[PDB]
Amino acid sequence: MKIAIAGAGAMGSRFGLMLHQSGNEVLLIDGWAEHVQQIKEHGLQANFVEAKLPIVLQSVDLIILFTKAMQLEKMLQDIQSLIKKDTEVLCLLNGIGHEDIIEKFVPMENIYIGNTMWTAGLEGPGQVKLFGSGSVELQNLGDGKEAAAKKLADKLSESGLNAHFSDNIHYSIYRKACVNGTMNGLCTILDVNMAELGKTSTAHKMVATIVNEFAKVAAVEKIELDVPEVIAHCESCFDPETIGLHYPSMYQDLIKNHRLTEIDYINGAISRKGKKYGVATPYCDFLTELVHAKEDSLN
Amino acid sequence: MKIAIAGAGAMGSRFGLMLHQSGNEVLLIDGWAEHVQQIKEHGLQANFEVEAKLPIVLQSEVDLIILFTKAMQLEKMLQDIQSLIDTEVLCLLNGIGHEDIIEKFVPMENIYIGNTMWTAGLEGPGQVKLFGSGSVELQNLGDGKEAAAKKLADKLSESGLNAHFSDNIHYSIYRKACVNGTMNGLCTILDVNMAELGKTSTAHKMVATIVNEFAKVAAVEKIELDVPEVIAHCESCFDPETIGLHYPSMYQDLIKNHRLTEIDYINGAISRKGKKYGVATPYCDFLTELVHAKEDSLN
Ligand SMILES: NC(=O)c1ccc[n+]([C@@H]2O[C@H](COP(=O)([O-])OP(=O)(O)OC[C@H]3O[C@@H](n4cnc5c(N)ncnc54)[C@H](O)[C@@H]3O)[C@@H](O)[C@H]2O)c1
Ligand SMILES: NC(=O)c1ccc[n+]([C@@H]2O[C@H](COP(=O)([O-])OP(=O)(O)OC[C@H]3O[C@@H](n4cnc5c(N)ncnc54)[C@H](O)[C@@H]3O)[C@@H](O)[C@H]2O)c1
Repeated sequence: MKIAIAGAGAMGSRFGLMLHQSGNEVLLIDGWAEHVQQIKEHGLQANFVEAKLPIVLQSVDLIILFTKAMQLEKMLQDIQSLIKKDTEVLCLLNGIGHEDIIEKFVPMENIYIGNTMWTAGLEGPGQVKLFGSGSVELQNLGDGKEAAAKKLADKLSESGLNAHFSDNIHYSIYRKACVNGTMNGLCTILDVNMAELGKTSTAHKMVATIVNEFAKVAAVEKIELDVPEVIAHCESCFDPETIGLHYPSMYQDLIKNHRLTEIDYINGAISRKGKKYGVATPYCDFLTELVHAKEDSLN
Repeated sequence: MKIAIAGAGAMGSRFGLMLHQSGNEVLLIDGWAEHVQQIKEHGLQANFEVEAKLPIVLQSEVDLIILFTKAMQLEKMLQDIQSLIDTEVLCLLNGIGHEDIIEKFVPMENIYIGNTMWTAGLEGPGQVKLFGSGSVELQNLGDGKEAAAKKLADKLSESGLNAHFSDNIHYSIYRKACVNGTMNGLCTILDVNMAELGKTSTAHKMVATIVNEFAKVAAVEKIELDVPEVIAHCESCFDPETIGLHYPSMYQDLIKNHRLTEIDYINGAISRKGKKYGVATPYCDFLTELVHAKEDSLN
């Protein structure tokens, strides 16, 4: 496979690299000049390791979207050239509702949305830390493309990304967004990692409240979350054995690297929909308002 | 007057000292052994720079008792001084609903609740910083005790505490608790002072939301806040000219001194009442949960 990764940040770089290591032709596409230049010159360095991946500024058979949700539109705009008739598009971004923009730019038949449990940290231009284990879930939005989705899952799993087809996917995106709509904001705002958060006495109440707001909105979309499971899934992160000692990626984005979060595409999406469906979502509203206020307090 | 001050912390000490200075017989009562011992030995030192040896007793052992504990010590303090209760009780604590506990221990005829705008910092055992100007508002609970309330206001004003009778009082307590239910939690959780907070883009929305939750509950108590004014009164604190550059007292309690907050007697009280009266108060619920989680994250 010839593969573009549009957004070879932290997570884009994880994937880019594992696909080039198993012997795909990987082309990274990024918007960050220094990262690019650095990688043209010295390759991509990682603590999983070096690899000279081809890389191009933004201004193949498979394109894999891995921008932040907020760059995503401009990135599409800047790569519409590579969106040909054959050409498959995969979103594994962490929020909710990316399909809507992706649709503007790529035929429905060719779009595949999903989730990943893989992690990754971008230490600096050209440099990444590649944490632990992981998995992928993905499904096709296009009519009767369930078979090519299973091949895409299969091609990816062959590079060790351990990916699976899903017949729900919107269940799975909501279920994961709940994890992103709790651990993230909470850790960010409270200045704690996940383990410390679950040690506090109100974490459970806060998590449950939030999960319910997510589930009432999803229900409107005919998507019925097993709320006790989803809650136990969010609470799973409290475990110091597993990921407990890590800070979630939103904390990293803002508190560690002084960059904006994806909060509008997670808890904020839930609010946008609460408005539209007439469902109260105050905890998402406030959590969103809190994170933006926190952004403003630092930049 | 013979006067006990039950809770001769920062604020209790301010009052204790100004009432002794104008010539009242003041007995401090406190629960903090070192503070006591220190004041038995060296008196009370204050940077108003002045000293006074005030009689002071641990709370295992007058005409007017003045409650000035933190709202969380309050019950145990009552319990420990029921002996001293014709016996006259004043609350000037910062939360809401202290009448209910005070009632258990003292006849209704004798209870007077209120507010103060005086400030005071306790630097260490036996030591206080006493900052700038202030005032008091108070009223009687107790049928037809309007006249003794005006004397109490008068006796206090004669020591320079500049106190006034009020015929609303429950308006005035709620109106102030709004300011305490916003600047406090928000500063504490965001790690910003007030000026920085009002600079952020979501401070106004967060404040307005909260004030409204305060005003819907108050309404059920037949108390009708002028919400725009109360909001402008909370937002007044954003001004760097006035108090903008200060951190509020809850921030000081927890972030600076690693001591618990009064959040359950402010935003928490609003939530306890929301439950009762069937009024949604999620922003107070969540702000309360956030501050407790924060407490737990530090101990
Ligand atoms: N990193 C994680 O562990 C994690 C986990 C699951 C899902 N995801 C999802 O992956 C998507 C991307 O995550 P990510 O870790 O790559 O974010 P990331 O910022 O590392 O990179 C996203 C993109 O950001 C650009 N970027 C990063 N720093 C930049 C800078 N300083 N200037 C200009 N552009 C810059 C990158 O170059 C890349 O374009 C997000 O939706 C995220 O939620 C991330
Ligand atoms: N301090 C202010 O400027 C201020 C202003 C307006 C209203 N108030 C209200 O008045 C009430 C009294 O407030 P405050 O300023 O005195 O509380 P404070 O904590 O300074 O003192 C109150 C009690 O806490 C105890 N305490 C303080 N430090 C301690 C320590 N290190 N170890 C053990 N015990 C300790 C004190 O001895 C005293 O018993 C509060 O509800 C507050 O909201 C305070």
